[PDB]
Amino acid sequence: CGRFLRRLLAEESGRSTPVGRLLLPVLLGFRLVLLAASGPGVYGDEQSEFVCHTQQPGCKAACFDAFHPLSPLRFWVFQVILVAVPSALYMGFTLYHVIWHWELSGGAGSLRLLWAYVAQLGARLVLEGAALGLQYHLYGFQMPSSFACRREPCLGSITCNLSRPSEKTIFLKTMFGVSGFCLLFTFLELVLLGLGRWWRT
Amino acid sequence: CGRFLRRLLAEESGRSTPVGRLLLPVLLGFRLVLLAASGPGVYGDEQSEFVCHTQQPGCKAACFDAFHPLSPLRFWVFQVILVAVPSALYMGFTLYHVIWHWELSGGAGSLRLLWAYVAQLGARLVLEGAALGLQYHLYGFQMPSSFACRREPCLGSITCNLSRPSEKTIFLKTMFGVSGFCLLFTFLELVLLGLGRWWRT
Amino acid sequence: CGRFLRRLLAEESGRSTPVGRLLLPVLLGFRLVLLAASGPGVYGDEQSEFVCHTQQPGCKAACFDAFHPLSPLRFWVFQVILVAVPSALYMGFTLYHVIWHWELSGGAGSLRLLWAYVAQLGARLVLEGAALGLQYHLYGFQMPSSFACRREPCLGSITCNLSRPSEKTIFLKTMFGVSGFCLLFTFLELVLLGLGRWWRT
Amino acid sequence: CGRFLRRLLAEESGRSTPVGRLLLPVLLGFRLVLLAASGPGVYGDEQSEFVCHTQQPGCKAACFDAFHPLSPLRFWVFQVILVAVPSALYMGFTLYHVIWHWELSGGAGSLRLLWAYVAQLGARLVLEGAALGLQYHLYGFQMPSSFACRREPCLGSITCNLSRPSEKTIFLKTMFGVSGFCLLFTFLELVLLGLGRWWRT
Amino acid sequence: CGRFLRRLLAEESGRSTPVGRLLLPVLLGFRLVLLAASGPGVYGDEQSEFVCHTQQPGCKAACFDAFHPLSPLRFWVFQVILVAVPSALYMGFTLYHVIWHWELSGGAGSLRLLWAYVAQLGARLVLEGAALGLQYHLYGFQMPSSFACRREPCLGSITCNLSRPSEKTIFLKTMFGVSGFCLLFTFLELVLLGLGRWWRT
Amino acid sequence: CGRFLRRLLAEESGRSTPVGRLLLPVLLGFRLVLLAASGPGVYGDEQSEFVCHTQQPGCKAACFDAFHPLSPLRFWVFQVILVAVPSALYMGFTLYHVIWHWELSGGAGSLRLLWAYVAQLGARLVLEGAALGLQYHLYGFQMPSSFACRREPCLGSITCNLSRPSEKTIFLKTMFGVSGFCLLFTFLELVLLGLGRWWRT
Ligand SMILES: CCCCCCCCCCC(CCCCCCCCCC)(CO[C@H]1O[C@@H](CO)[C@H](O[C@@H]2O[C@@H](CO)[C@H](O)[C@@H](O)[C@@H]2O)[C@@H](O)[C@@H]1O)CO[C@H]1O[C@@H](CO)[C@H](O[C@@H]2O[C@@H](CO)[C@H](O)[C@@H](O)[C@@H]2O)[C@@H](O)[C@H]1O
Ligand SMILES: CCCCCCCCCCC(CCCCCCCCCC)(CO[C@H]1O[C@@H](CO)[C@H](O[C@@H]2O[C@@H](CO)[C@H](O)[C@@H](O)[C@@H]2O)[C@@H](O)[C@@H]1O)CO[C@H]1O[C@@H](CO)[C@H](O[C@@H]2O[C@@H](CO)[C@H](O)[C@@H](O)[C@@H]2O)[C@@H](O)[C@H]1O
Ligand SMILES: CCCCCCCCCCC(CCCCCCCCCC)(CO[C@H]1O[C@@H](CO)[C@H](O[C@@H]2O[C@@H](CO)[C@H](O)[C@@H](O)[C@@H]2O)[C@@H](O)[C@@H]1O)CO[C@H]1O[C@@H](CO)[C@H](O[C@@H]2O[C@@H](CO)[C@H](O)[C@@H](O)[C@@H]2O)[C@@H](O)[C@H]1O
Ligand SMILES: CCCCCCCCCCC(CCCCCCCCCC)(CO[C@H]1O[C@@H](CO)[C@H](O[C@@H]2O[C@@H](CO)[C@H](O)[C@@H](O)[C@@H]2O)[C@@H](O)[C@@H]1O)CO[C@H]1O[C@@H](CO)[C@H](O[C@@H]2O[C@@H](CO)[C@H](O)[C@@H](O)[C@@H]2O)[C@@H](O)[C@H]1O
Ligand SMILES: CCCCCCCCCCC(CCCCCCCCCC)(CO[C@H]1O[C@@H](CO)[C@H](O[C@@H]2O[C@@H](CO)[C@H](O)[C@@H](O)[C@@H]2O)[C@@H](O)[C@@H]1O)CO[C@H]1O[C@@H](CO)[C@H](O[C@@H]2O[C@@H](CO)[C@H](O)[C@@H](O)[C@@H]2O)[C@@H](O)[C@H]1O
Ligand SMILES: CCCCCCCCCCC(CCCCCCCCCC)(CO[C@H]1O[C@@H](CO)[C@H](O[C@@H]2O[C@@H](CO)[C@H](O)[C@@H](O)[C@@H]2O)[C@@H](O)[C@@H]1O)CO[C@H]1O[C@@H](CO)[C@H](O[C@@H]2O[C@@H](CO)[C@H](O)[C@@H](O)[C@@H]2O)[C@@H](O)[C@H]1O
Repeated sequence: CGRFLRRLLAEESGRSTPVGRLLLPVLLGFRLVLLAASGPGVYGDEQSEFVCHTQQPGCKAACFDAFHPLSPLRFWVFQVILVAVPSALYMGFTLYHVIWHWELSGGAGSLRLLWAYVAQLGARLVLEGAALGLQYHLYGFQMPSSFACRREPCLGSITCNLSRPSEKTIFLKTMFGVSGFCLLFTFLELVLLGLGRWWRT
Repeated sequence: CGRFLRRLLAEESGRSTPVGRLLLPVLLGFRLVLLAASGPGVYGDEQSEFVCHTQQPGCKAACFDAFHPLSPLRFWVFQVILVAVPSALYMGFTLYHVIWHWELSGGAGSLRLLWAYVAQLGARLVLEGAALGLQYHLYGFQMPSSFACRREPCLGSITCNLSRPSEKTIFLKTMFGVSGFCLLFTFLELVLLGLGRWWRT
Repeated sequence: CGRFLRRLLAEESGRSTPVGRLLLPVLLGFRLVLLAASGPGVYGDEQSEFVCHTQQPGCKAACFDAFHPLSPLRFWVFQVILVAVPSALYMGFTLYHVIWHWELSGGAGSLRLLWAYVAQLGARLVLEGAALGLQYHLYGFQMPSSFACRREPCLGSITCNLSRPSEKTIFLKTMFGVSGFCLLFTFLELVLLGLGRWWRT
Repeated sequence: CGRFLRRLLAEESGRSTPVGRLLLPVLLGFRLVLLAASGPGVYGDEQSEFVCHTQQPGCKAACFDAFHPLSPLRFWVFQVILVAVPSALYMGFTLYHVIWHWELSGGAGSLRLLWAYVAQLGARLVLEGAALGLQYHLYGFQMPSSFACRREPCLGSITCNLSRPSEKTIFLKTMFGVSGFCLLFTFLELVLLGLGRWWRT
Repeated sequence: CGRFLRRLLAEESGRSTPVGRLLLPVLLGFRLVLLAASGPGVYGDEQSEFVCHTQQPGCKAACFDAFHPLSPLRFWVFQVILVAVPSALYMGFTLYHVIWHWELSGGAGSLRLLWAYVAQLGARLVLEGAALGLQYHLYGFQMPSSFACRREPCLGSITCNLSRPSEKTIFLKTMFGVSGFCLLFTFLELVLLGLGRWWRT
Repeated sequence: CGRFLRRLLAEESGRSTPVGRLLLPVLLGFRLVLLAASGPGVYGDEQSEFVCHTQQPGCKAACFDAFHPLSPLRFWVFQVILVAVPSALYMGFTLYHVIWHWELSGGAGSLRLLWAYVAQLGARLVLEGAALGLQYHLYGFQMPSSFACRREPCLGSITCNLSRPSEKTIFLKTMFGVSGFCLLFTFLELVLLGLGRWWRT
């Protein structure tokens, strides 16, 4: 499997720039290691870190579900696997293309791989942009220290306190930045292919 | 093992379309990673998240068993391994077929693999459809916030409250959708082989 | 290791039918994945799910040991490793047979492997049948919701309640069925070899 | 690494019988899988399963240390790694012997490996026999349900109760039996080499 | 993949000294194993090891967030992955360079790899120096045993006590030293390449 | 990678005796497996196994930090990775030496590897001896059952009790012995190379 892999890497990346050949794979692996290693330590115990000052039955569960209908740990897991779906389809389409041309040749084919590369960058551009909008819409840029809750079966208005709001705010902003750079260099690799000339006409 | 694997991939998928060659393997791996990474965080602590307002001995255990006789985590594990049984039989039948034709040839054989491919898609079509029916029948499309229980040895009617009903509802619908697309593209790969012509006559 | 493995697979299974070549390995792997993935979630916390209504010292430990002298998780682990012992001896006997005939040949030998295949199916037939009898004898087909205990140092008769009896009953029956099919297809692979002709005379 | 491994297996086991070539490696792997999979579930929580009926400070810790100065989980881990030390020295001595005879030959050497095989079986025979004696001496064949303790700083004599004495007794006897068969087949493989003729004269 | 890897190692390190070829990879792996094996045992339970003498609601969470807005475990994880980003870009740039010169040759190229090696050492020099400054700025060289907190909603001034301040002080200084040696030998490998001659003119 | 590894093993160990070729690698792996498998079970819960008879705030944390400023689990992890640093530098220096002599030769070089082997044994001799001195200095040969503590903010003198002092004493002595044999056979492998002749003159 020495000559095989030396012919797949030169075919999968014979029409890309260094931005899409080196810098994007390293940026996407950075986001994956950071989430797996450090994520559960910050956001793993949100439920026990949510203290409400009351004794009615069912008032804490009603207020925590209004504050966080979805945890950030679940959102970020769905984001990394969605963005990997276009990349996995292009790697498989390239694998089977190399096999059906070793037998005979151990134009119409070389132009077939270029249209597939432009298609997965356009999809990743749409999925990354939509994820950032939901992230700002659901959570924002800061996690508060208190929360007021007027919800049934709570009688009146109660006060609820959170733990570690400074460490959660720092991890939230760090993710927004890594995803922003992934979006920027994906849009840049299209321009260098000639999106500008296609844009005008 | 370079020339061997280059002859098994071209034989196992020399009579399939891109729907069954690229899109289905990526859809089935998506469902497996999502379950392993995110599943236990949502549904792992159902039993401690089920609070009933009483003190009789044995009334909580009676009401939780009426509400959830089977957890969704157990249902989804059985679903992914069943659907993988037809795929594992077809990969082994193809392996031994390549070995018994290398010795001599390093019709009746090529037509033997086509009838085996149609057979595992028909089985997966029946198993996916039956699983969705049980899923809607057992759980539905929403997890409630309260539950009324009139069961022995509880005296009267008691009220029991749940935690995180919004995050559980979102994960339930997300699975129903991924399985629906797996069912759709399995039915589609039969049509493109000629199920329509076989259907009429 | 390409030509080597292509000569071991054709020798280990040159005298077996598809029942013993494809269907049995897939059935035994199914039982192993199901136990590892789902087993601990059902039967992992039996001891804390066993509530007795008393305060004497040592009455709970006396009644739980009378009810479950052995957990199902321990029984099923011993069952899968025992059944794998005859399979591991036959794979090693075949490995060393291929090596001592590559040097010279790169009758008395081909007939040596056939008597070893019949011997491990007979052993697995005896071990699977004995395990099912103990399983029905120890546990049965249903896990109850209550249990009466008259044992020292308990004064009188006490009542003890269990949790999740419906999910434990479903997992118990599912295992009995998978093992039953493993027993059936092991007995069937002997008939197709000629057990009937050997039986009569 | 195809021809290399086909020459090491034929050299490491060209002067052994099937008892030492197939049956002993399978017996030693059986004991290792059983310990790792099932061991912690039985003996992992001994300390919390040891209830003494008192309130003095330090009386429970004094009585548990008199009852179990060493857990069975620690004893069995030391036993499996000690017995593996002679096996690892013989595999390395054989590896370097094959390399220093490929260059030239790609009597005094063949007789060098026979004296090393007899030496590791004699060591394993002494280590297995000593371990069984300590096992019977420390623990016995049964784990009791009660324990009387007259030790300082306990005032008088107190009673302490154990949990799950029936499951611990079954696992203890199962290990004694597997180790007994390992001892038997190690002594048998020496006889078949000619220990009887060496014994007399 | 024998001749391939024998040509990549000689190309990636044909213009480096033993300081950058042996000593730096071993120093960076030392810091990674130490963090993974020993880190969580020291700093994993800071929150439960922070006891404040009060009963007001929300005073403990306010004082722990002022004392530790970021844990050392999170800081050190970000430090090791950042420093690995320049190393991963240089390994990929070297891989694709070897492939595009095997076809033709199975000056302008040899000089292309030298400017890339100087660039990743300069980046690692800036990232290591900035991390040490933040480490001294956030934590210092010692973890105290007490902490005074005048913060809302605490009434007055309260006293809070810490656990294991001696083991945390020892692990903190040990990390500062390993990172200091990584900084020293990175600056030294530039001098031996000729930074002094470039510095003056 | 068959001929490559057959030339590295014969070069890395063409000037060593069986003591440094077989017996030392097996002794160092023994110490690593024993620590990983059995270590956390003995010394993992020291903090909860340290009971002091008082109610003042902060007196338990002050006395446990005086008794154990560093756990044995942390000491032994640092000891095994330090001793592995000289071994990792010598394996890398040998790898690059084999590559720069395959091209030409597929005296000054053979004598270069001998001075590197003597250098890593001298370093390991100094690191093993210093570790044993700290081990006896910090912990000793026995773990007590009680401990008297006169430290602020404790009023007077209090008594604190430990759990499992017999199992901790046995594991401590077992490690001291394995490290002693590693020190002995490292000093012995220098003598057999000719340290005696170098010592006198
Ligand atoms: C590109 C631009 C985007 C444009 C907007 C797009 C809008 C998208 C909708 C956003 C969405 C999450 C869904 C997306 C997650 C997908 C991720 C999938 C990953 C899976 C791996 C968040 O909910 C919205 O609702 C707002 C409140 O109304 C929230 O505002 C905050 O509110 C303040 C409270 O005071 C806060 O104090 C403040 O912080 C904000 O003001 C926001 O979170 C958001 O706007 C919708 O959630 C909805 O889900 C359902 C259950 O499915 C919820 O439960 C249902 O109703 C419950 C009774 O209510 C029952 O109990 C439950 O039984 C029932 O089921 C709903 O209730 C609702 O929550
Ligand atoms: C190369 C030379 C460096 C030159 C200096 C550079 C300055 C860098 C800033 C350092 C920085 C950490 C950020 C860096 C971490 C990046 C790592 C990323 C890794 C991610 C994987 C530490 O905070 C600074 O602030 C000082 C206090 O003011 C602290 O001093 C100590 O204080 C004494 C208390 O009495 C101690 O007793 C004593 O020990 C020290 O005196 C120091 O920690 C430091 O100086 C800034 O933190 C800031 O973050 C934000 C939330 O983002 C915090 O929360 C916000 O405000 C809260 C109300 O306040 C709200 O509640 C919260 O809702 C809101 O959000 C802020 O509050 C603030 O903390
Ligand atoms: C393709 C179309 C499908 C067509 C329908 C097919 C029908 C399939 C039957 C569905 C099935 C699960 C079995 C399938 C799981 C297989 C998965 C295997 C994976 C393994 C890896 C769910 O049970 C049915 O029963 C209904 C209630 O009667 C439930 O309705 C809900 O009820 C409302 C309550 O008020 C809820 O409020 C509301 O939410 C619903 O109204 C539904 O869950 C369902 O209809 C049958 O369960 C049965 O199992 C047995 C124990 O085996 C149970 O325990 C036995 O009886 C106990 C005393 O009772 C004893 O204590 C126990 O000792 C004894 O043993 C039974 O009791 C029964 O539960
Ligand atoms: C092919 C056809 C099979 C033909 C039958 C073959 C008979 C096989 C014997 C079955 C066997 C398990 C052993 C097999 C497990 C091997 C698996 C190895 C895997 C290891 C990886 C189950 O015990 C039998 O005994 C019966 C009770 O007498 C049980 O009936 C139930 O009882 C009702 C109670 O009221 C239930 O309510 C109801 O549910 C049933 O009526 C059944 O479980 C069974 O019949 C024997 O167990 C025995 O083990 C010993 C300790 O070794 C036990 O402890 C000893 O005595 C204690 C004082 O007693 C002391 O405290 C203890 O200190 C001492 O040591 C014994 O006590 C005894 O239990
Ligand atoms: C080759 C021959 C060796 C020759 C001797 C060499 C001497 C080496 C010094 C040994 C050393 C460990 C350091 C080595 C570990 C490196 C391992 C690195 C691995 C990392 C992966 C043990 O401390 C010494 O001190 C003695 C006490 O003074 C101890 O004796 C025992 O005491 C009896 C009590 O009554 C016992 O009852 C009895 O059992 C013994 O009598 C012994 O442990 C030892 O002698 C020094 O520890 C020092 O560390 C610092 C924090 O860094 C400690 O904290 C500082 O002060 C605190 C207020 O005090 C503050 O609270 C804290 O905030 C502050 O920071 C110090 O306090 C001090 O402890
Ligand atoms: C081939 C034939 C064998 C021939 C016999 C050879 C004899 C071998 C000695 C056996 C040995 C274990 C050591 C072997 C483990 C090596 C495994 C290594 C694996 C490591 C990976 C078990 O101890 C012996 O002592 C007996 C009691 O005296 C025990 O009997 C039982 O007692 C009844 C009580 O009433 C029971 O009710 C009943 O069940 C039995 O009657 C038996 O366990 C045994 O005979 C010796 O243990 C000794 O260790 C030391 C600490 O090192 C212990 O602690 C020391 O003293 C404490 C004050 O005492 C202090 O508190 C402590 O601070 C101090 O340190 C000692 O106390 C002592 O225990």
